Amino acid sequence: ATLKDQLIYNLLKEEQTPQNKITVVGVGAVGMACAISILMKDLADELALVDVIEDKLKGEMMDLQHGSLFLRTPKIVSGKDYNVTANSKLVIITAGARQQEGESRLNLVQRNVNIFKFIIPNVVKYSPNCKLLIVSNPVDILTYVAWKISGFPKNRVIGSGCNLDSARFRYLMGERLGVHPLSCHGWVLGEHGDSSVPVWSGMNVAGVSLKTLHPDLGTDKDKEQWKEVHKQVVESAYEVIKLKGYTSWAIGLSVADLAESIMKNLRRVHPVSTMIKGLYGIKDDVFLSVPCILGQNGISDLVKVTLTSEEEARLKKSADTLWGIQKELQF
Amino acid sequence: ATLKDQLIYNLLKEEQTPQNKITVVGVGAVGMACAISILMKDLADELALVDVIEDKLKGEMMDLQHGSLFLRTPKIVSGKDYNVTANSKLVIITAGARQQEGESRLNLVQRNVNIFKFIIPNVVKYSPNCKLLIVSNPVDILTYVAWKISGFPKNRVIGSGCNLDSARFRYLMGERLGVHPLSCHGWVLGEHGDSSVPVWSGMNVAGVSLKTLHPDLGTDKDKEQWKEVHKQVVESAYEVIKLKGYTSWAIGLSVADLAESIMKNLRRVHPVSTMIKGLYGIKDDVFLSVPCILGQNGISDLVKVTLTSEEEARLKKSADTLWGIQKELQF
Amino acid sequence: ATLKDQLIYNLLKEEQTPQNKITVVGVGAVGMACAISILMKDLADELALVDVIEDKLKGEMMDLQHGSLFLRTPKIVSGKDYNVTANSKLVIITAGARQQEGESRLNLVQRNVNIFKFIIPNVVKYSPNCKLLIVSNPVDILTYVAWKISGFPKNRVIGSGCNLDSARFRYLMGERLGVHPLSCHGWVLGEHGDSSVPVWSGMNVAGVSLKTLHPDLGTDKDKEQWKEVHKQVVESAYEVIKLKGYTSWAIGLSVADLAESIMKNLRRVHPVSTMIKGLYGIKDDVFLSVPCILGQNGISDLVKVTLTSEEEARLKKSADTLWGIQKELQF
Amino acid sequence: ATLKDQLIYNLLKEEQTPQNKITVVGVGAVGMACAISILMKDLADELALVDVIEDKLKGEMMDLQHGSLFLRTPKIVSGKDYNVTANSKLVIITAGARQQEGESRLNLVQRNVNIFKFIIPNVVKYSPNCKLLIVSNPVDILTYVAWKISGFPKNRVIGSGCNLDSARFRYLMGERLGVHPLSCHGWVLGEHGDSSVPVWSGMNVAGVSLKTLHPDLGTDKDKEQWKEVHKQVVESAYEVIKLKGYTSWAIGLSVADLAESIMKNLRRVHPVSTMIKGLYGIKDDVFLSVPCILGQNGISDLVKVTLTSEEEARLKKSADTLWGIQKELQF
Ligand SMILES: NC(=O)C1=CN([C@@H]2O[C@H](COP(=O)(O)OP(=O)(O)OC[C@H]3O[C@@H](n4cnc5c(N)ncnc54)[C@H](O)[C@@H]3O)[C@@H](O)[C@H]2O)C=CC1
Ligand SMILES: NC(=O)C1=CN([C@@H]2O[C@H](COP(=O)(O)OP(=O)(O)OC[C@H]3O[C@@H](n4cnc5c(N)ncnc54)[C@H](O)[C@@H]3O)[C@@H](O)[C@H]2O)C=CC1
Ligand SMILES: NC(=O)C1=CN([C@@H]2O[C@H](COP(=O)(O)OP(=O)(O)OC[C@H]3O[C@@H](n4cnc5c(N)ncnc54)[C@H](O)[C@@H]3O)[C@@H](O)[C@H]2O)C=CC1
Ligand SMILES: NC(=O)C1=CN([C@@H]2O[C@H](COP(=O)(O)OP(=O)(O)OC[C@H]3O[C@@H](n4cnc5c(N)ncnc54)[C@H](O)[C@@H]3O)[C@@H](O)[C@H]2O)C=CC1
Ligand SMILES: O=C1C[C@H](c2ccccc2)CC(=O)[C@@H]1Sc1ccccc1[N+](=O)[O-]
Ligand SMILES: O=C1C[C@H](c2ccccc2)CC(=O)[C@@H]1Sc1ccccc1[N+](=O)[O-]
Ligand SMILES: O=C1C[C@H](c2ccccc2)CC(=O)[C@H]1Sc1ccccc1[N+](=O)[O-]
Repeated sequence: ATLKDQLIYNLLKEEQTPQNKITVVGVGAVGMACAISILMKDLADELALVDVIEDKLKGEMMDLQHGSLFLRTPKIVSGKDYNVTANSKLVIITAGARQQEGESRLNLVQRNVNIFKFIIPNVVKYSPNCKLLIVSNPVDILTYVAWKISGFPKNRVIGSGCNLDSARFRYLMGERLGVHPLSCHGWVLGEHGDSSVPVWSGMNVAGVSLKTLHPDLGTDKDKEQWKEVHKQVVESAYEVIKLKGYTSWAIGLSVADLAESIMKNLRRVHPVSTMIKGLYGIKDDVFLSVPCILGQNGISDLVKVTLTSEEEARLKKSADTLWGIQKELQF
Repeated sequence: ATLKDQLIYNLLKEEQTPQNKITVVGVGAVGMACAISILMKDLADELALVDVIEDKLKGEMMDLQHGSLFLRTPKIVSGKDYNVTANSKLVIITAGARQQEGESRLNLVQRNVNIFKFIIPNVVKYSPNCKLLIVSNPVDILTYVAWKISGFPKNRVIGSGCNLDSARFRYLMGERLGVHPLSCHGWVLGEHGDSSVPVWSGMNVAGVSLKTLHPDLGTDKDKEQWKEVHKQVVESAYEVIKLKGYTSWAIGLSVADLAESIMKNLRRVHPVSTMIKGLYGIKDDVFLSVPCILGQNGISDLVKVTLTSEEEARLKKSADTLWGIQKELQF
Repeated sequence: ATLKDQLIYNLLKEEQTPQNKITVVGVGAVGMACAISILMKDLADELALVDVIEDKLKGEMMDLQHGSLFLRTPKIVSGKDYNVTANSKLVIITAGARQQEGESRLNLVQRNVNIFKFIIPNVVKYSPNCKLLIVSNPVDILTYVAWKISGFPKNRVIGSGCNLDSARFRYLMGERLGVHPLSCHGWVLGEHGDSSVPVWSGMNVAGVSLKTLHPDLGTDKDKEQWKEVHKQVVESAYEVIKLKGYTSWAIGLSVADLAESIMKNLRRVHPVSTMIKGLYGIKDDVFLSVPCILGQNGISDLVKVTLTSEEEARLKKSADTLWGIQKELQF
Repeated sequence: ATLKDQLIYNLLKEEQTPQNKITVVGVGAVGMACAISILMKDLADELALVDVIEDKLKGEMMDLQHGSLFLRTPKIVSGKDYNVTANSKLVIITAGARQQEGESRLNLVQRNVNIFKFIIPNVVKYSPNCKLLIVSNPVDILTYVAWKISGFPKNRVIGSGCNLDSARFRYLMGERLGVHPLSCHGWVLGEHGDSSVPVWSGMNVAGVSLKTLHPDLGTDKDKEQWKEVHKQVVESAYEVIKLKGYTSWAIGLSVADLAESIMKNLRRVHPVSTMIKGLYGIKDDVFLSVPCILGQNGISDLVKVTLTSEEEARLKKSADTLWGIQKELQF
């Protein structure tokens, strides 16, 4: 007798299990930039949002839902409880705590571990077979933490790692050459952020190695100072923090790009953080960025990049420092 | 020579104008949501941002730029100076002061009018032939204002109006019926916000009028209280503001939708605010939302919705109220 | 070591059951138009092609594969053997002969029924839980045939039906009003092709019913002869056959649109052909087009369009003719 | 007052010109593949079709028009007369004779040059400012011809060239390495034909040079015979032609990729047919493919690829062969 029943005849009310569901944990600026970019790329048939701040969480959910007319993602849900995350193919973690003035790395990392001790087991409960994509900083250590806590095989725990660093690098490279960043190739690997390593040998347009054309490239004897492109990648990040307080759009776009490869099983190669034990003479359980093949199983393969001695030593130093912190952590 | 000259043999120097340039004025949450949505829909070959807060502006510009690898908009610029906006096809105004503790509505309006007194002349100067899309509140008044100051013909001055209202209506309608909002048709017209008017006669799925099936629809005696759907539209806005402090994603997406029709000359029909003088017995210079055809020269046509007497009287009261404020405004 | 093994370290080998797979059966002009449209809308992670002409099938597969760089569908396969179709979510049948000179109605149908007796079991064997979307003509009858042979519930057997008829109608309607077809709403229902029914009561822009503004809409004495729009839909089809020999692009696009709603569980409403027994005084097992909600489980719901006496009689007359052929078929 | 006048109020008439008009000359298999690819990528606000066969032309136009509901290109036009092509930003030429099974593209010169003597002046007459994108075979030679006839500066005369050959190369390379072609980098330059040159020295994944890992790469001594990958690229057209009579989908996608860079001023790098005078000691006005930066002024820059001695010798052989043909041509 109702209006819905006058208007619509139902053939059946079966099942309803999402096929391409994504969860974002943490609805700060980063989380929401991930959400919007993922929504506008039509990657998911369901999106779930989780946070501990319940008002903010509900408000962000509602705001996205109100744009449903202009999207092709028919179900957006949110909640403090992880039942809303059930059956996710991909779970993206941006949650964590902010470092404070004077706080040690060890103490900041330990705080995030304690946070992950609540997040990860509940993610796993409701999506045992998902891929985990860790964005929270320090991303290389927290990828390790998520791997450790989740018990997932290595291929399904991915750190955003040097994906943002490389995108920034390619942007700057584009600007200098007057070429779209898509056609400017170059890889920043190792530890995300301050200690990242630009691999000068790979820097190229149309297969033409910039290093080969200009052997001083990357060295201090370069009159054109191409090393500065990498230094401006790092300066860029501090500047964006200083100017707007946080970074959101670029990270969100980059994470959506990782999600596309994973959700559509593309097997594209991205610079992301993976268990690096057994490479570059690293013998500890540490995660660092190398180019990885990303698809439906997460990281199925990785590329073995030939590094100069200086590049190797820089990754190996990063690995030593990360393990130094990691081995003092309490799970 | 330089590495660049070793790599690249140039045929042509003399650069052209961007051909599909958009400017967003005001990089608050609304402006930046508009921006990301426009970038991800590939509507512009250049995007300009303007604000008066210089640090924020630069920071937002850089953050977007850093995502360039994942976009197809080759030039993103910003500045306080409107020379960065030159030759825009479309300028979206989201700049606004927010109402302060104890401030009256009239005084709030007047402060936004003062902001437009500076913005509009600057926009006109550098893009004399653009379309103006006004989002800033109160949107119906501020669209009138923008029209009056710019001296543009009414086809090139468009207020976001009831676009968001209608999008929200259709999301709720879709949730009630279990149908994607794209296939749920309903129009909210008139004054944006609290005083907006749901046109129950046009509410339909698949051309099957809900009012024809359920004559009580939209009345107090409606046994199923479908009038609450519009109540919830208005409640939603207050709740989102209560929960997260502002709205961004939905308005950003709805503005990109308008921008698409305009930039791609689609001639789709949208509920936006336009000069209504001479319709529904309204005789004052006021802007209210009706379904308009949007394209290359802005609003080329409007659809003449058959309204009930009650419906007309509601638009007329909105018009009287808006005109009443407008004649006390200092230009 | 192979170059591959020197370049790439493998973490695990594969290989998940297909997750978002579509099959197209019949790689003639319609089949291949569907394929390219599906490929360009990023709806599948694997596309399989089947035909009985083996070289042609291989050539079409390779031509698509050669475009792989510009696509986001990582696996394209084909073969005469239906093992290439395993674990498809959606199987689109565009296989068949065409209406011959001299040959009646019942004989052409029977030649396609014979084709279907081989195709359908093979499809069902390798994708027992797929949705079937039938395009082959006469489409309403062959959808029935697919349903009977497959043994699938009715929600999982969909005929393209009046999806194309309705697109053409809205294209013509938009040409008349100077408005994009997306904003020009109108439903062509019933039997696909010559005997389809334009539902004048639903024809509207922005929920303004044209029948209400112009009560002569669709009648003989209409001074503007709007019945010609529908007559032109039918004439258009005959004209394209006369001019070009076949139709491909419009049907290709229409099908991709249906696939989009199904693959993404959108629950949009489309005019497609479904088992209509129990409606409009119809008491035989026939498929006719009504507006259906399309999603991951095919047709979950249909909209109950109010039809005038004449409209209703035209549907019943189609149903009789359709059943009169169907009772005579040999399975 | 007609129904239209009752429904729609006009603010202003006067027709505007399109902003992003594209023309396709020849509505054969290639032309129409180009069309559908361009339409589905939203590159144009007007598409114009031209051919000498008037019935096929109109039929193909109509078929495209009938899919308008599913597109975002509001106007599609066709005609024998080049007045339909006026104001084109980009004009794509796909008209003329194609290869029979086993036939060389170089056997098409007399036929297709004589066709170009009528087509090109007509195109230039109505769109004197357009970019020309030549697809008709033999493409490198006809790009030279189009340049000589048109009197355009060479930046605005672009041959589709080896974009497709490189796309096929990267697909094949992708299959061998288990990586998406987008992440497999490798260039095939020179003639779009038998004399094309694979640039082994530039092939890489994630900037890791395959030649450094595998010094015999591409040589006769190669144990994995990677030269066979190039051989397959050379033979591709013949193989597909033998199987399905012609090739269409891959070139359609290739052409749309090129059109995107041009129309959206991306400045991406693509191997396209252009004048290579001044590189590798070539003095002749020969057109063949090298990587070019493509944008709104067409080819703005050439990338100077560093070729090995053997690579460069092969490219010069290609240039000699093509120039022997080009230089005998009479205008
Ligand atoms: N990998 C990379 O390249 C980049 C990483 N980041 C990192 O991303 C993280 C997030 O960035 P922002 O959004 O700007 O910080 P934020 O502090 O604004 O957002 C964090 C959110 O996580 C939530 N949260 C905290 N504990 C939670 C819990 N136990 N369960 C669920 N949610 C919880 C907070 O309530 C908050 O909403 C930071 O760690 C940041 O450093 C940022 C940029 C780039
Ligand atoms: N039409 C609609 O449906 C909706 C309209 N709105 C309106 O959008 C406007 C903006 O929203 P928010 O981003 O949340 O406000 P906001 O206060 O966070 O941001 C406004 C920005 O405008 C800038 N601005 C102020 N004066 C300026 C000037 N003279 N030149 C350039 N920039 C200037 C501010 O500096 C600030 O960055 C408000 O008026 C709001 O009411 C919001 C939601 C929906
Ligand atoms: N529902 C609609 O609105 C429309 C339906 N159609 C129909 O689509 C069908 C096909 O159209 P065209 O591509 O133009 O026909 P076509 O004759 O060019 O191609 C048909 C293909 O089916 C193949 N085929 C035949 N037997 C087969 C089998 N046992 N297994 C697999 N494949 C087999 C043929 O080899 C051929 O490649 C026709 O029935 C046509 O009437 C066409 C336009 C619109
Ligand atoms: N550059 C590349 O990678 C590729 C180039 N091709 C070439 O594309 C060309 C066309 O191939 P198809 O479309 O398969 O051939 P098609 O035979 O299917 O169609 C060619 C069209 O050209 C038209 N035409 C002939 N003379 C004309 C004139 N004077 N003005 C306007 N139109 C005219 C014909 O009427 C016909 O419709 C051939 O030269 C072919 O070799 C084909 C594949 C790839
Ligand atoms: O932008 C960011 C904001 C924030 C930050 C931390 C430390 C210093 C500065 C900024 C968190 C991040 O990890 C990035 S990303 C980053 C951070 C430092 C250096 C380089 C990068 N990067 O991605 O290129
Ligand atoms: O959501 C909004 C945030 C903000 C607001 C103002 C007043 C009250 C509540 C909220 C500004 C706006 O104009 C909208 S949009 C809006 C606002 C009020 C009522 C209805 C709508 N709407 O679009 O449906
Ligand atoms: O375009 C078509 C080509 C072909 C055809 C059959 C019968 C007569 C004419 C043409 C097959 C089809 O099913 C249509 S679709 C069609 C066919 C006839 C009338 C109306 C339509 N239609 O979809 O609007």
